[PDB]
Amino acid sequence: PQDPRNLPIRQQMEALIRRKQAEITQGLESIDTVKFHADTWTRGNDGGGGTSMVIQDGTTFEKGGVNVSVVYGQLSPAAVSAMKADHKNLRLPEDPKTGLPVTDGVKFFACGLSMVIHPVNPHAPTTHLNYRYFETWNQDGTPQTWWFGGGADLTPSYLYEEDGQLFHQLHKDALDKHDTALYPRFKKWCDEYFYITHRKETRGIGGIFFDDYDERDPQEILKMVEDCFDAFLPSYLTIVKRRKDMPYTKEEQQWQAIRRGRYVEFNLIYDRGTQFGLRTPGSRVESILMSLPEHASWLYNHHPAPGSREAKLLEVTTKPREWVK
Amino acid sequence: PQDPRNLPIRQQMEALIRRKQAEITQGLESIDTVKFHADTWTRGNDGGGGTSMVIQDGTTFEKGGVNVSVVYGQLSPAAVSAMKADHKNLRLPEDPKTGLPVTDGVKFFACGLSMVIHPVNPHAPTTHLNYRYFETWNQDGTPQTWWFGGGADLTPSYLYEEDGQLFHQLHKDALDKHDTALYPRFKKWCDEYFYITHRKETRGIGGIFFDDYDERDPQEILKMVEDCFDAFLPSYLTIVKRRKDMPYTKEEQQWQAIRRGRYVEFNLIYDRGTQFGLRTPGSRVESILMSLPEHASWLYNHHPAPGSREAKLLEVTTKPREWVK
Repeated sequence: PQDPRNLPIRQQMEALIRRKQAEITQGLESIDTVKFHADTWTRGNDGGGGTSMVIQDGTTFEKGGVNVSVVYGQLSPAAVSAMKADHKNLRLPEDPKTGLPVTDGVKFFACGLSMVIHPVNPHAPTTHLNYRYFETWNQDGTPQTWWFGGGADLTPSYLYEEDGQLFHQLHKDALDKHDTALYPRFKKWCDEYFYITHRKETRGIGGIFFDDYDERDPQEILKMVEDCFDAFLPSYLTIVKRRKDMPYTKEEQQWQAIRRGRYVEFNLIYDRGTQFGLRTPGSRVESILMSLPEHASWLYNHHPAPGSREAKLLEVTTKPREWVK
Repeated sequence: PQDPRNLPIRQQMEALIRRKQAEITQGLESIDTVKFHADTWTRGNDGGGGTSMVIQDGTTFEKGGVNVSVVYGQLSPAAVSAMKADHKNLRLPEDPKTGLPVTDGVKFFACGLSMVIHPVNPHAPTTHLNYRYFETWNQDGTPQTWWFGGGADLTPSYLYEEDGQLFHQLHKDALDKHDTALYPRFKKWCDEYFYITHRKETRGIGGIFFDDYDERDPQEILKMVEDCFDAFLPSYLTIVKRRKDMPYTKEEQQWQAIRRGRYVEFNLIYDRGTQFGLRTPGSRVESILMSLPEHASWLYNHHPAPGSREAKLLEVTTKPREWVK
């Protein structure tokens, strides 16, 4: 096989996320002493499958996954209906006297990579990344509606200003190759999505985040997604390499653990992907909860000292600041 | 002071839970070496406020709280309709035509004690207790709609049949003094309420649970609540005394942590009183989340070995059993 671009967007996206899963896990393994372990599943011809890749109890990474998922399926105008509050262009209304509720169940294809990495060392940050694509099918399997979602974000317990700069800079650089407008909008969006309402703070220092993105020609968005993937390793590996061998106190371990409880609170209360996954009888519960860290802690009425490093993180989570340029 | 039985139910309930908060904390202190600390806040001329007694880093209890909350306020249909699901006599019907809906507001009072205790030792179980009262008001301040809710339940990581039997038995004995139908009914309800749907198991081995209970004269229900309260120290102190000094391993502590992860999943995804609290304005988040343990863990695809003591717990959380004479 030769001549890519010829190929259907759905198949182009699948191949990209499968290559990046391999490239990213290889990158991460290169700075640890343990391997990611693959497990594969199916719902054959019926509706797809995936490949989960998990690292545990490393010298560098305590727990992480890099999962790829592919879904061929049916979508009721009942459930279709609900996912319009978030997605413009989607169709089948059940109308005030028109619409087109062809009942039935419109076909859909979805695929994505979702990754969460949690280091051992308090000074080395948690990160998360997702790039995905979705489409409906016109009786003849071609894309009716479609969009991309994704982004990457960084979750320090100890704020290192260089690390936040590098991470946000390289994702800005990636999006600036396609449109200078996106970084500011997607950075903002990411400040907003990861807000833990009841804690009045974000879980970390954000990054970029977007969804329902269909504004340009899908072939162009694919290159955007690729360049965004390639912002990850050069920032994240660099960051981990310089934090992973810093010394840590039991108090710094405690603070990380507190910040890991915040992460859990976000993922179990606010995360849309998660809620949906856990609902849905027969879902892959272990896979959807691989985002949770190996350890977390909750302390009653805990408040860091003014001017402490722990309070310095809080300044930026309660009040989101700019990271570069 | 006058005959307390002559006071409004709201006042008698407030008094009972404030007494029980003191009696229960003193009881738990009697088998630790560390003290609970008290914090008390007020809602001024809105009424009332609350009192949390919390323990951290005891020799017997790693984390625990015994909390009392008294609220006076106005229900806007933001709940009078959104509470109706769980409350069958509630009352401000915005009618298809006739029945008198408000606009306007209904005044209410609510008060309750809520406690969660998490022992250091893997062999000593976590426990939870709550007794509460709610009423809307007539224009003259007398109760219109009212109910009690509560119960108590036990959450072992290592199953000891006799602990289950004593905990269930003393609570059955309490309820039997008032009515022998209530324990089967409330025992079953507890089996159902603490089911972690996505994990296909309950968090522990249950106990008793009720809500919306208004089936008798509230004065007799007050006395039922008191006897139920009184089932707690005689079961739980006896249980903890014979578990707290049991030897334990790292691996037993890991299982405890895994079970505590299940506890968190329940409290943050399924628990109604937690959801309510994180969503209500001027809610004391730290009070609401004090139920979460100091430490929890999540392991990917963890399954105890066939025949292990860990698997024996799972027998009983995946399929409830009976515990009583």
